[PDB]
Amino acid sequence: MRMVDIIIKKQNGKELTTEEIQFFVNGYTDGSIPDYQASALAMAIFFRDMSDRERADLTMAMVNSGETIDLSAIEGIKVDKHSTGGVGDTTTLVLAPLVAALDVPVAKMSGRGLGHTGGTIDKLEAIDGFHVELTKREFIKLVNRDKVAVIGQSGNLTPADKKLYALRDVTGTVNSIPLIASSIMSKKIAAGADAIVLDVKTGAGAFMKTEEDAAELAKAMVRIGNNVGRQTMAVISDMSQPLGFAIGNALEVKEAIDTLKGEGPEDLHELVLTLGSQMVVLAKKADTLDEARAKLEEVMKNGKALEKFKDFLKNQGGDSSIVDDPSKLPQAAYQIDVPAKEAGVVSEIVADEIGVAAMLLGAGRATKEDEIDLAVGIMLRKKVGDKVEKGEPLVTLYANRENVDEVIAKVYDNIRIAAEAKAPKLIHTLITE
Amino acid sequence: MRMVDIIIKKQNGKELTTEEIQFFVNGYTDGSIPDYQASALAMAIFFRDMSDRERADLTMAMVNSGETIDLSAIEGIKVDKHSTGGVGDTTTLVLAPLVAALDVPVAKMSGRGLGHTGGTIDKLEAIDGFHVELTKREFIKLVNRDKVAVIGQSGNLTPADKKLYALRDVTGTVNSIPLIASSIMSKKIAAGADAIVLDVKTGAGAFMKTEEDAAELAKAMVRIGNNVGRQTMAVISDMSQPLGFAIGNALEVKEAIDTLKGEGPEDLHELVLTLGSQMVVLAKKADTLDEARAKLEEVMKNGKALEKFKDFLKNQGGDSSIVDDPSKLPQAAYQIDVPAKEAGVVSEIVADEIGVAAMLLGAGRATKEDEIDLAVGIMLRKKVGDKVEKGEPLVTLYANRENVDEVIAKVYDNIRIAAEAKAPKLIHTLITE
Ligand code: NA
Repeated sequence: MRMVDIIIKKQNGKELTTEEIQFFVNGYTDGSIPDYQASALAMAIFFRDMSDRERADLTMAMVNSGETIDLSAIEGIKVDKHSTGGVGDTTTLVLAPLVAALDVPVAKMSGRGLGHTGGTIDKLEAIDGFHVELTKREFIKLVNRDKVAVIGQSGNLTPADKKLYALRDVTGTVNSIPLIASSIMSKKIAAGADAIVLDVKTGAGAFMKTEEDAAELAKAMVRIGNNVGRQTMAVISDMSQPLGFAIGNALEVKEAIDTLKGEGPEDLHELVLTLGSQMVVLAKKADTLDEARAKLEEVMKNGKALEKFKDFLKNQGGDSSIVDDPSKLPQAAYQIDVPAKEAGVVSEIVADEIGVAAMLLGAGRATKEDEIDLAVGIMLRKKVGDKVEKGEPLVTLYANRENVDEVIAKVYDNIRIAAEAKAPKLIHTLITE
Repeated sequence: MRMVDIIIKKQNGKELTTEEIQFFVNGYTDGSIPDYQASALAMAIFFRDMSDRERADLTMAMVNSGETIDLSAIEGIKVDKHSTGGVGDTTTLVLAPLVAALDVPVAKMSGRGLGHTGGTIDKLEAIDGFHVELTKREFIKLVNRDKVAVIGQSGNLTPADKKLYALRDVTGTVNSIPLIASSIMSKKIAAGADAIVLDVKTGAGAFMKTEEDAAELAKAMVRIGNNVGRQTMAVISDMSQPLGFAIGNALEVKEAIDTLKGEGPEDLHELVLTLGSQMVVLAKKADTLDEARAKLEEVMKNGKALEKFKDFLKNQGGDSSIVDDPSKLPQAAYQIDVPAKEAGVVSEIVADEIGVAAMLLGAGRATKEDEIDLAVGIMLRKKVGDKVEKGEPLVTLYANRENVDEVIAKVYDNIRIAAEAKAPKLIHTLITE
């Protein structure tokens, strides 16, 4: 009735009103408005775009479509990192302890979910005894005291976004700057964050396939965050190749422990710092990025970041001695190398497919009620740019299974070697203002 | 997925192939493809548009989506006319006998439908005893014998177009040159016509409301016709004001009778000849529009037009004495003049709203559950660009009801008077080749 007019407005490129947008969102949420109108409207948006102002109102409408987490009791400026997927991305594990060591409040809400590897709870619960068996008041007290904690995600956060994305996927309206940017910021504002850091991924193995688009989507999200009082910043990092060497769960925790001691991979280290700096700044604990970086690099060297991880673990029941002795983490039975069939420099490592290969070991959930094996995964022995002689291992598979032929195969199909090869820029672009 | 890829292809301005299009049409018709995909696709069509090849494939996809009538048993080239909706339009009542009298096979398929006045069949009810339904044999016999017959559109001709229209209407994708050009041509090609004449309206009333867009839609529909070998021509006629004086059913039959004697209103007469000329040329009963026109004007003055009308009425049970004696047509109870409040020239007769006013007397159907009163209607006393004194009748309301104050008010509010005015050119342009 009124939807059809809003669609036609949108066709002509007319900037919708706050109430018009809220009518669609709530009408679509409660089942008043059917999906053929929603999809029609989604495509209309795809072509004629939305203003910075329509974005901010759409974003906020989706927040209010379901529950809103109030973290007013938690003290300080709580900054929340969002990443746009990334194979082997260990930043979340490192960042929460690292940033809390500088008295920045980290109120993590995380899950398990489906993917190449497990969620942050899955990965953390490889630390013997660790749990999220705790209330909201327990959660609030721990963040106020030790500046870090993690609970499970709530059920009903932005059910508008859930249904919209699902429609967008099956109508090809996913790739839209206003819809993506709103969809993301909505989940993070509903989750109760004050400020937000974004890790928008780019490269051959990324959702925003080009840096042109990456920087635009990121810029769109900053301006949304600023237009609703949520100071936002953004990194454009590369994901043509997996981040670090560890692709797994126990493997990635081991790698997080290394980076917490200043002993991480070149790439994971750098990204952790860049992202960490943005957070530390967003909670008024430094003036500029370099000072934050210095402070963060100090707490790596201090072992204070590392002790903040142990505190955090023992606060939630995890055996903190496992941080000191990583070999206590669940071990894989078999340890199988994948040797180069060729000499040269490693030119290409198809991130997602290496991710898939690790999933095939048991490391992630292909379906709703699959079970993760925390021990299994892939440790990269070479990165894009390293030399390699025929027979030298590119990769070591970690399995509780003798037969890994399908996995070895997927590794070879997705690691190319050439005469020369230059590793892409990891950190492309930061967006502050 | 398939459909998603088809949608995305179109998003990027790629030409759909023939198989993709059939898959969609067959899929959406049978129920495989859901409504939200269909709506997202049409919205993609709307923006990126299609090519002549795609339009042709879409058209024919829609033709084959249901049953097809095969008039091959009727000898000669069976040309058919389609008008894009016009208030007071009686050209079909005139053309069918007028062109059949020149030995052009009119195998007309018409419907009742909703709107301002009733359809062609509704109008033909006014001659008592006339009926629409007789057999496909009785249809084929009568056209070979007398070159003229009218039956109902029945079953599912273009079931894809039935469903997709409703979708386009309720999703705001009705105004797309590809979609309507196909929608029109499909239903016509499906009805068994060899050649097609299109009366594409323009002006205040009618869906297309500019001479540029009207020609664009026509040139598209002609091209599709020539592409599929169904030789097609078009008339761009004006419809900012109603056609002739008579707006109704019994009233429009009377007006069509006058026109058949060459005693019609100027505009109706001119539109008839232009449309007729085209039909005669497409039927190979003249080499020249000039020649064709002349034959049609001879047959009007002869009586041969009017005798063919009588023949046609007798063939389908109609009391053909009503032609010779108009007062036999169902008369109206009341006959109210609407006096002008102002001296001047009549500048504006808002065609669609006058059609509504006539509807409010009982001459059309707002909803499917209404019944037409055939007696009622509106006789215009002035056309745009006529001098009118204060107190002179602009309009006469033929009613079967005493209180008609809303109808009077609507007439006043949709007929403006000014110092000077000229009506548009009736015949704007023609698409011959
Ligand atoms: Na890693």
